[PDB]
Formats: sequence, structure tokens, C-alpha cells
Amino acid sequence: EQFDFDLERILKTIKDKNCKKVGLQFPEGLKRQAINIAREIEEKTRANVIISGNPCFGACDIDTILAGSVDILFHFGHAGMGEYENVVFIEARSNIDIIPAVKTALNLLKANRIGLITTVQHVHKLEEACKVIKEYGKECVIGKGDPRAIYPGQVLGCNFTAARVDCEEFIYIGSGIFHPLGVAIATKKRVIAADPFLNQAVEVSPERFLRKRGGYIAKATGAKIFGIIVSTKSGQYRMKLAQKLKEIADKHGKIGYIILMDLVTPEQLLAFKADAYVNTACPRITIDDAERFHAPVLTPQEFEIVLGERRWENMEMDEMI
Amino acid sequence: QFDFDLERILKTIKDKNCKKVGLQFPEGLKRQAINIAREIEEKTRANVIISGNPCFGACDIDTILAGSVDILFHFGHAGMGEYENVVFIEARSNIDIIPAVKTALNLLKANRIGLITTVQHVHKLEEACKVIKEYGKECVIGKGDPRAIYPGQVLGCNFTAARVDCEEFIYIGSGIFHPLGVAIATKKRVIAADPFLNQAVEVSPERFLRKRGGYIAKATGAKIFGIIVSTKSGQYRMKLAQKLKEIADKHGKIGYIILMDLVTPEQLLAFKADAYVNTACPRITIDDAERFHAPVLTPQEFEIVLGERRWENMEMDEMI
Ligand SMILES: Nc1ncnc2c1ncn2[C@@H]1O[C@H](CSCC[C@H](N)C(=O)O)[C@@H](O)[C@H]1O
Ligand SMILES: Nc1ncnc2c1ncn2[C@@H]1O[C@H](CSCC[C@H](N)C(=O)O)[C@@H](O)[C@H]1O
Ligand code: SF4
Ligand code: SF4
Repeated sequence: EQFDFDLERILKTIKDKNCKKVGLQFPEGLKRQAINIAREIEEKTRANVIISGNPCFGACDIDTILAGSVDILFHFGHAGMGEYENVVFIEARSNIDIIPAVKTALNLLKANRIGLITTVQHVHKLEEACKVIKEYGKECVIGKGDPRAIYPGQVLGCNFTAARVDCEEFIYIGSGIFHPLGVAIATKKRVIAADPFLNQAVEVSPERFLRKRGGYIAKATGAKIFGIIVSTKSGQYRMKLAQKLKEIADKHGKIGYIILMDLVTPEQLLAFKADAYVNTACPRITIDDAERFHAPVLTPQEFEIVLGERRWENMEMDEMI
Repeated sequence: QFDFDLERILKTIKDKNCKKVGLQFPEGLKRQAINIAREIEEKTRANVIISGNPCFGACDIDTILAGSVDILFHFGHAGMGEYENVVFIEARSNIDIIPAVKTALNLLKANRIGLITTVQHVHKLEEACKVIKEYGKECVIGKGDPRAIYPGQVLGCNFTAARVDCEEFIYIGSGIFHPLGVAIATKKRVIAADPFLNQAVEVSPERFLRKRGGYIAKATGAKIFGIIVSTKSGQYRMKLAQKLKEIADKHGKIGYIILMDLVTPEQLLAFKADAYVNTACPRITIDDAERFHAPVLTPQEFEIVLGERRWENMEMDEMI
């Protein structure tokens, strides 16, 4: 409901480092605060501000052109990714209480070893949730992150490393269906989604999602020409994979053309009129935004299946690691 | 039968022994992209990468793609800039413009006529000039500049070719923005001659200026402005943006610089400014005016709002 910007710390950093030019980058939900924050910086420091106006979907999406034009770029809403010279990551952790939703999920647990995952805006609250589940008699573990998702318990739409742990079931804390869906697909374990805003908890089963999707990607079985999508965004670029996929298509008597872009949208893909697309950019596009693409959009593994390169199986999660 | 663009592209690839080729197309030509890629990969040893971003003009080179390939072929626009490995395939129209020119002669009231057009028809202006002179007029074709390279060529952001000694203009092409721009920039009468429909009409900037007046009026009460800068290769005007911010403060207003690639209504809605000043493509300001959710002004209109320009002293926003 509210988010914590480290504003007094940002001002100190600017005044301490004597920055004269300061960049600001916000995910879409936080752009509503950009002008207010610019105002504070310009009124209380001698720096002048440039706000990034582009969509920003994550720490995978750094405005590197802006960073190369300022002394420091403050990037909000996301946990840091990569290692950039002058980019400072401002967490913006959420203050919503997750304990009621966790207790709500307790009566959906079957096993005794429970794992917890969440997104970055709640990772600071997992410790007290783990205490609650251990007080209810269960064992609880919070899996460690990797270089892409640094915080224990943190998952992304493209990274489920925190869910690779010695437990039997998971509780996902947060909103939406795609994160717990991905965890259930990645681990093949039971996942309860506990929404802290609604204080409701539901089992997220992947069988429906895998089954309907499998039947649909078989539409691409008959595709002859593929567009292989590559994004230039700072943390989504997979050109070497795209060139491997193009070679595998040719090996199997089909054709892929590499299409290089920044934003991946249906409007820009409709114009090319390939039979189907393979997405090497943000993998959440493939399973969410793709529902209203006019041609099939496949993960790299799904592409290999349609080609005959690998044997059929339900969709695995396309991870970036 | 002879594809002129494709044969030139293949010969260029063969001569320069390119192994990695980029293709960049504007919106209406992307439907040819895979077919051209297929020909290149079939008939040369090159691998092709297609730009998937929107492309609005030669002001909008995919420089990331250019730095990823041996040669980038950019379609639909006359060149601008000095990119070492970008080849411009102008994709010119072959329609006979002479019938529209003769139709425009009916509406002329002066003896000394200037000719302007877009890249589509620039190779046909010499013939049109010859026809206008043999029907009793004087005719001149103004020279362009480093941005609108061909004689008589105008862009939505460049009317240099219309700054020439004449009394009246014939614009050859479709759409009315360019001849309106010429009429406003020169204060001369402009006849617009559409060669596809073969018709000619006088353009009147009256409705256009009245519409711009409405956006100026709304922004007059704005306290906080977003000043838009684009990173596109030929649209970047950060120094202008910084000047406009200073003039805003001089006049008791506030402007914040916002740097972006694409300029869209959805992206401006996200920010809490009262109004915006656009230093990127000036056609954004006009074309999308009705879809923006706050007034979007040209730099000159911003000057009017702040009290630095007379409201009657409207000028076209040009990239020079
Ligand atoms: N290259 C790209 N082009 C267009 N949209 C993108 C994109 N990358 C991400 N997105 C958008 O951002 C959404 C993911 S954002 C929410 C996921 C979050 N980053 C996480 O991993 O936890 C996608 O559904 C898509 O709508
Ligand atoms: N940076 C940008 N972001 C979004 N749209 C842009 C843009 N630059 C140009 N456009 C789009 O492209 C349109 C101009 S297209 C016709 C202009 C042509 N290049 C000429 O000069 O003759 C604008 O109306 C706008 O809708
Ligand atoms: S799921 Fe997409 S938007 Fe989220 S971090 Fe991964 S690549 Fe970025
Ligand atoms: S009018 Fe806009 S799109 Fe056309 S050349 Fe000028 S800046 Fe580019």
C-alpha cells in the first residue's frame, strides 16, 4: 500500500558525493512519485535531475543511456542486478503485514517441511513468517538466492533458485498467479499462494496451465518460419542463445530470423508475419502478455520441442541465470 | 520485374563481403522484412538481424543494431547524419506527378512558383519545374541542408527547402501537415497537389493555428512542466531542454527534464506534470495532441505560455 524510499539517504548521498547531475529510474507503479522526488532533490541539493521516461520492468531493465549521462542513477523498486559503475539501487520495500495471510495458508499445508518464497518488496518479512510456521509445529526453510535474485526467499518471473531447497511444499507470499505458478512448475511441488492484501490463500495447481499450453504450442508444430526475439535491455539480452536457436531451426529444416528490439510488444511483432515466435527476452512475456499475440510465442525449450530437437514434455520455466 | 532495392542491397553485401547484415524498416514496410531477409540469406553468405523497434525517419537510426552488424540497411527515408555503416534505401515512388502539377496550375495566382515535396517524389521535381515554366511561370527548387538533403525536400521538422525567393508554392504529395508547415513558416500561399488522387487544394493554416491556440490556452495555467527529450539518433535536443528549464524558472514556473526513447501518451500519463514541452520529433506534438492526457507544447509555444514570445508570432518547430 505504501513503499519506503530512502529519501533522506538519497539527499545525503547527493550532497556527500557533490553530485551535479542525478538520474532517476522508476518501475511503472512508482513513476507517480518521480516529480515529487525530483522536486526534493532540486530544492534541497544543488544537483539537477533527469527522470527516465521509458517503461522499466525490473533490475533487468537499467536505463544505461541515462546512467552514462549522469553522476549517479538511482533505480527504485527493485533489488540490484548486475554490477554498474554509478547505479544505486533503492529497495522500496513494502510495509504491508504478511503474517495474517501466512496464518490463513496454514490450514492448506499437508507436508511438514515448508518453504517460503516472495518477491523483493516482502523479503525482509520472511524471517518472522518462518518463526510463525515453526511455532505451528512445521519445519520452515527460506532458500538462498543466486547472483540474479540476491535475497533469500526471493523469486522473479525468470528465476526460481530460491525455491530449489530441501522442502516438500511452498507458501508463496504476494499477489498474482504467475509467480506461484512458476514455482509449482519449476519444483513439481505443491504451492499455496497467500495474498497479503486480500488475506486469502489458494492452492495454485499447474496441470491446467501446462495442459492447455501444451495443446496450443502444437499449433507451432506446423510453423515453417520463426521470428527469434532478442531484447537489448540490460538484463534480458540473450543473443548467443538466439543464434543457437537459429542454427537448430536450420538443422531441422526450418528457418528462424533474429529480431532485435528494446520493448517486445504485439504491435511490433504483428508486422513481421512470421508463423510463430520464440522469445529470448523477458520470459514472463511468453506466458502472460502472449495470450493476445496473434501467433504463438514459445519459450526456447518449447521451440526445441516443436523442432524435434528435444522430446516432448510439459513446459519448463524459462529461467535467466 | 527488376527489384531495384534488392539488387543494390545484394551488390553492396557482395562488394563489402558482409557476413552480418542489419535491416531497419518504418511501420508500413516491416511486412517486407522477412522476405528481404530470406533473399539476402539465400543469395549471400550473410546472416541477417531485423530491427523490431518502431522507426519513424532517418532521425531514428537503430544505432545499437548498427553497432552489432557489418552494414545496416535503413529503408524508406533519405539519409541524414554521418553513420559509417548505415546505407539508406530511400524506396522512392514511381507515380507520375505531372497530372497533379497541371491540376495545381489552375489554382495559382502568382508568377514565381516554388516546388517542395517529400523523399517519395524528389527525383521528379526537375521535370515538374520544366512543365511549370513551359506553361508561363517561373519556377524555383530550394536547396535543402544537412538534414533534408535533396533539393525541394521538406520534413515535418525542416522547411529549409521552402526558404527561397518565390511568391507561391506547389507541394507535391499526400497529407496536409507538410504544406501547412510551409504556409506557416513562409507566410506564403501553398497549393497541395496529391499525385495519387490527382487533385489540388489550397491549404489554410487557420484551423491548424486555432487548434494549437487551444492547447496553449490550457497550458497557460500549468505550474509544473515535463520537458521531454528523446534519445533517438536525430531527435536529441538536451541543450534546448536545459535552456527551456532555465526560462521556466525565470518566469516563476518549474520544468523537469524527462529523457526517453519513444514518446507516448501512456508514458506521459505516468508522471504528475500539469503540461509537457516536447523537444523530440515535432510531429508528435501535432499528430498525437488529442490522445495526450495533458497539453503538449512545442518549444516556441512554451515560450508563448511563459511570456517570451508573442502569441501571434507562431513558428514551426524545426530541427536545425
Ligand atoms: N522487454 C520487454 N518488453 C516489453 N514488456 C516487458 C519486457 N520485459 C518485461 N516486460 C513486461 O513486464 C512484465 C514482467 S514485470 C513483473 C515481473 C517482475 N519483474 C518479476 O520478475 O518479479 C511482463 O509481463 C511484460 O509485460
Ligand atoms: N520519438 C518518438 N516517439 C514516438 N513517436 C514518434 C517519435 N518520433 C516520431 N514519432 C511518430 O512519427 C510521426 C512522424 S511520421 C512523418 C514524419 C516524416 N519523418 C517526415 O518528417 O516527413 C509522429 O507523428 C509520431 O507519431
Ligand atoms: S521476469 Fe522479466 S521483468 Fe521480471 S526480472 Fe525477469 S526478465 Fe525482468
Ligand atoms: S518530422 Fe519527426 S520523424 Fe520526421 S524526420 Fe523530423 S524528427 Fe524525424
